[PDB]
Amino acid sequence: GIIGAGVDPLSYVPMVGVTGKGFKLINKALVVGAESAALNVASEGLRTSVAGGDADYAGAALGGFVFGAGMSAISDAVAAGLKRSKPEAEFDNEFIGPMMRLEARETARNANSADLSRMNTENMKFEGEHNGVPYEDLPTERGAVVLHDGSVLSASNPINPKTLKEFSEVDPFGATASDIHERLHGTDQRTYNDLYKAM
Amino acid sequence: DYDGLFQKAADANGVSYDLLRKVAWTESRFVPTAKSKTGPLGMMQFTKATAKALGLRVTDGPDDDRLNPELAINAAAKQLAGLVGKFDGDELKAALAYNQGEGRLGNPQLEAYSKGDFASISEEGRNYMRNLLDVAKSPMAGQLETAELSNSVAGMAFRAGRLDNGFDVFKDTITPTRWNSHIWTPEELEKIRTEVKNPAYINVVTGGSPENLDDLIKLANENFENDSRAAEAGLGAKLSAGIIGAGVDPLSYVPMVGVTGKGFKLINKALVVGAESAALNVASEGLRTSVAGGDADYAGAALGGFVFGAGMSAISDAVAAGLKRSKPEAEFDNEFIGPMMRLEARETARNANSADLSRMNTENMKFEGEHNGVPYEDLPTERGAVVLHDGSVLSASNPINPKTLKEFSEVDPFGATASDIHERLHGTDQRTYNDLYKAMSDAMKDPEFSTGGAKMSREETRYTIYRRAALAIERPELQKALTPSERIVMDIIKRHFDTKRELMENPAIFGNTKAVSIFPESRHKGTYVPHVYDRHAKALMIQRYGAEGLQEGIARSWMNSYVSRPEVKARVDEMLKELHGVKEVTPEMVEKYAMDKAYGISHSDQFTNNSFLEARNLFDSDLSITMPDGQQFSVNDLRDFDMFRIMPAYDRRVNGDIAIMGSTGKTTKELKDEILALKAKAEGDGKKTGEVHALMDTVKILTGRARRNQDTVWETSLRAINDLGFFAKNAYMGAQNITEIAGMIVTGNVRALGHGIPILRDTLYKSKPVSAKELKELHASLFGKEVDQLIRPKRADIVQRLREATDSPWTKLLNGTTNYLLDAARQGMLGDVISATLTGKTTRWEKEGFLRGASVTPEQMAGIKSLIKEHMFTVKDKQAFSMDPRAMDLWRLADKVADEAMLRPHKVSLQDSHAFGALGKMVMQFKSFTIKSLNSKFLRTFYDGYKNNRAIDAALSIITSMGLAGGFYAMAAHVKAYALPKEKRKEYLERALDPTMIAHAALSRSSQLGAPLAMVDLVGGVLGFESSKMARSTILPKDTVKERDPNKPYTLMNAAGVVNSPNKATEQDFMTGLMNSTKELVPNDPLTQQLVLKIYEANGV
Amino acid sequence: KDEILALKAKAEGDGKKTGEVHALMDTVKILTGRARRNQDTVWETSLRAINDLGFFAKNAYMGAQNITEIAGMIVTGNVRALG
Repeated sequence: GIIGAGVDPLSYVPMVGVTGKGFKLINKALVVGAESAALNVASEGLRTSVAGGDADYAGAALGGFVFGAGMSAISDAVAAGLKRSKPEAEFDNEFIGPMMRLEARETARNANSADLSRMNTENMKFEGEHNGVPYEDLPTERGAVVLHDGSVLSASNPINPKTLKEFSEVDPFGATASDIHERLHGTDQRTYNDLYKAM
Repeated sequence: DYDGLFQKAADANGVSYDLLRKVAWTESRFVPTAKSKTGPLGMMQFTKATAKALGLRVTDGPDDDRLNPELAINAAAKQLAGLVGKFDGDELKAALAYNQGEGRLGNPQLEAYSKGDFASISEEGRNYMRNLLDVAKSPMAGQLETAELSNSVAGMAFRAGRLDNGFDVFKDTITPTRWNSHIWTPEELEKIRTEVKNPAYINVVTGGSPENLDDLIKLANENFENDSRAAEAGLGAKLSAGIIGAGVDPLSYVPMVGVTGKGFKLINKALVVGAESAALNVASEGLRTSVAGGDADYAGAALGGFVFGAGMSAISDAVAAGLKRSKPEAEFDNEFIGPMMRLEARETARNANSADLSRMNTENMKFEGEHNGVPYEDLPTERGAVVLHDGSVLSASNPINPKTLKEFSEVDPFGATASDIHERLHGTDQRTYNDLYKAMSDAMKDPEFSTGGAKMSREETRYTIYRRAALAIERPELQKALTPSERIVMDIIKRHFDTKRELMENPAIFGNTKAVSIFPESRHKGTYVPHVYDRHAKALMIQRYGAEGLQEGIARSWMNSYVSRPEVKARVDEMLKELHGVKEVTPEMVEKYAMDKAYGISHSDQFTNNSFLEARNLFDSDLSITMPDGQQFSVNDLRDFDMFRIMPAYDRRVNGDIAIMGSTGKTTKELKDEILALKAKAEGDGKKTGEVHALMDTVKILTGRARRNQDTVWETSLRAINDLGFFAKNAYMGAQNITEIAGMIVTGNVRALGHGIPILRDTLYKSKPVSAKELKELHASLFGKEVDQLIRPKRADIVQRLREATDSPWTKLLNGTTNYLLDAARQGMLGDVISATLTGKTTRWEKEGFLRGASVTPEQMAGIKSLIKEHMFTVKDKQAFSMDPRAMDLWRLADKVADEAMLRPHKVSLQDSHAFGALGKMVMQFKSFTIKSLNSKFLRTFYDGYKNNRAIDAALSIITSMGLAGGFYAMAAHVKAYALPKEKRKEYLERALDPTMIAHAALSRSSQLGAPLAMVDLVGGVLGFESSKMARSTILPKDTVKERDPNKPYTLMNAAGVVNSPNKATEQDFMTGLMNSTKELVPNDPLTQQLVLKIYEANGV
Repeated sequence: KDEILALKAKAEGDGKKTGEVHALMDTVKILTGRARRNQDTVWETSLRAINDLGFFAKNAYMGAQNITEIAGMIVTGNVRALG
């Protein structure tokens, strides 16, 4: 319960010691059907090939969750800081949406089911469509897109294809040669990743 | 159409299987295409849900009009699995949400349901929801609702139970837990290998206990500490003294998880008579063995033999009283008290160094005997048995007692010489096979393969160890990254092949000094691992771009290495200059050479007298070239591995060629010509020319054609133990106890699986006379097992990959029994497909919605290929029958049907018990017995407590192995009987269907997969060469055939050590051979024994 | 070079299917690695990457959404504050 609990944390200890470590957010509640096992031999957990892949992620999350809940609390605080002038304008404001739909996704990742962060469903999947994926705009918080699942992508994200279009929009026998290029660009990316880890 | 698709779509991403069938029936009434009043045109009837649903899951969709036969079923199955997930384990609400829409009008109803079945729900809603009052299992399902008109108790029960009609043996019995069913992440293996002392305890989960592996390590270490502190003392002490005599049952005992061995030596106090502490010689001692673990493998076996034997005794006393309620007495002997007591006394004599009180005595006489040397005598007592000259008595239904061995071989379905070379080689190669088997049994048990949830298992878990041990040998960089407890198998393989190489380059390390380098290409310096290309991998490559495709692929794949290395570029040109051409070698020369030497693998199936060393084409086959369709194509994919049909099928050819070389010279040309030119010269009328045919036989045996003989392991072990009793009086008792436990386990399995399983109880194991029309079914059942062994792809990573390339009844858990049942039901389905199509017709299969991997045209073909080759039906068995590009479609049809219908419903039922086939019902009832046992009180309470899906695997694997063993022998027995004179001479039929022979037939038969190495390769002493002495002696005066005869017959390892080794055996050699070859039928982990026990006793006797 | 050009300077100015030869000259440039300073963005690749990842791997699907969502939230917080 990082949000649902949920704290601020705006007045918290400097939090020096923590790194990771034992942070898996199985929010009690927000878990619905808890199929313990697996859907395939894929799934599993973060399907990664570096050691530390389950701790880099964890670190990011503690740092993402704390920061997101804090942005939510501080936007609630500045809301009241503006209520003293006028009682209400619209004030939405804020990231409660993205942070809650991220906490639910994390719980579904750690608890192996119950994707309760899925908007649903209809329609239709027009207009799209930057690359293959068709999206749909939800009349709600600015942006955003909804997928075919549809796992919703908050606006101001690097993925949501509406924003990607908007940015690419107005702003400042033996064979072959191409097979060689793809083999090489697929192995050299891997060795770049292995070099980045060691660096 | 049809439920085969549902079986495969509902085992993915969900789900209660019967839900999909019910939804399909209700929404479509089984019509492939569709149209509706409200708009939806499909089986699951979705038009609004076309784009979103197809996109949202594993497979995406294209248009409206193209609602696919599979892509739609899987998409709807995923939607329903989400609806089951998105709410709760309450499938009825999921069904209501699908039918009435999620979120439209419907959404109030879905919420309304959450308050009781109600009336907020409507005409189609509540009625359709009620239609699915079968499986399962919502509270509202009991809450929806709400003789015939009688009170009287009966009445109340009748009107309340309300039959459910659904059961998944996988949600109510074995539930896949988190830790089990987790393939291990490639990094987590590194943590398990370093921070776990023994990986066997990663399975046991009493908790708990996530997350995560950083907790499972802390648990599987603390449990291993808690084990070796106390489990050992308690179990050993309690059973060590007085296991029978004490004596317990143990029928009501703790699941017995912790115990392994350890401190179990059964010195029964009492039954020890004269206790001479020391020794009779420098032999005796204790088990005279040459493997470490030899004193613990035995111990394990014994705890597992003693517990199981005492348990069979107690359960036969219990079923005795269970039959006393009908009649007070018939004879009821019944039971194994005899064998188990005479085994306990032998164990006590072994551990206490004297007092063989398990010795019958004595007289007489030692007639009749006598299968091999040993004379026995029949005791009028319990059925059988023999008594020896000691006489240590051998219980009937043992693999040793020579009366039974005869009964089974009876009616049922200066420098010298060449022969000395053969015996030296067969005596050292058996030793290196044993040393390889030890390391393989030690490696196939590392965490990757076993601790975690099952992955490749188990015929593949040895194939993917031999693949690594071969690919590390041939290219040595890949080596460097191999697990240590596994590098010791690569070391032994490399040393064995290197010794054969070092001995073939100069096979003059023997009597003669001629005979030069049998080997194909000396100077090509590497451990040559035999390149033996496969039949089925070549079939898959000749199915697409058939002839010139592969003929160019295996050429350019070698041409890659020819330019990718600076030293093979030299060692190819050094060969090419010598054959044809002056120093400068044109790149056309190497191209023609590679093309013509790949053609040998392209067209003629030479690789699956002359030999197969010859395929040692000088190029290195590691790099893959790209085919015009995209798939990268190497040659190691054409190659083979698994050291099972490779190592012992290469060693015999090499040992034949080496021995014929050490005689005088080359095998083909020289030997053949000379032996024939004595035939065609002297002569048809010659009375002593059959004696020349005698020497031609020496040649065949030595060379290794061997006339498919090596009749049995056990007829060798009989004389082995008879002679072992002379010198080593302690290993004598050890080898009797191990074989006695071996025989007792199988004779228990025959009784239990005969009472419990229906097809076996009233017909197959039934005495006589004949099943009237089941002859037409027994013929097809046996022809199925013939055709499978004739066609199946003789590999391991080509069968499961081909099976899953299309994507107990579930191979994710208890994979051991599922493998046997798959490779069993497939022969039944295949023989049914052949017999039906044959002459006469029954096309259940031709019209199938299980039409995957078989289109209309391939299915129709599988029909004409079957019709052209057999008639009402052991017919062909032809070389062209196997080298048929369309024949692999038959194998694939059969296996896919056997894994779609016969072996992947989560419940046994009445599907085919008034239908095909003879073996189909046998395997269906075996799966039924598996589920029935897996629901017992003992076994269910053991799983819930400890999980450990590997222990019940190793329990239900032996049961099904010995069961199919008995079945395939009983089925052939009736056919042979019906071929015995039809004048009823079924007394003969009786002489061969009885638990004293079935227990033996279920030993020297019935693979028994997957085992590192083989049963035969580990024991065998090929003896004579009697007719060889006949020829030598009788042609002494005669001409020159003599001049040939003194050549062949008499009257770790470096190449120098093979010659020095003795040419017969060592007592430790046969001891380790017997102690190893029995681990595949008498296990080590002593808890799977007592699991098998409670499985048997729950079933009956 | 020679060969691609000698198709250009031989066939030819008026040739309607010679822009298709200019098409292959582009293949050459891309393969060789001049690449026309393109690789527009990391993210337009990761979009389809995650879209297809959602099909097979339903756990890494959620992982890759969470990491990118935190990435976007941090920067959209930085814009507001530093504005």
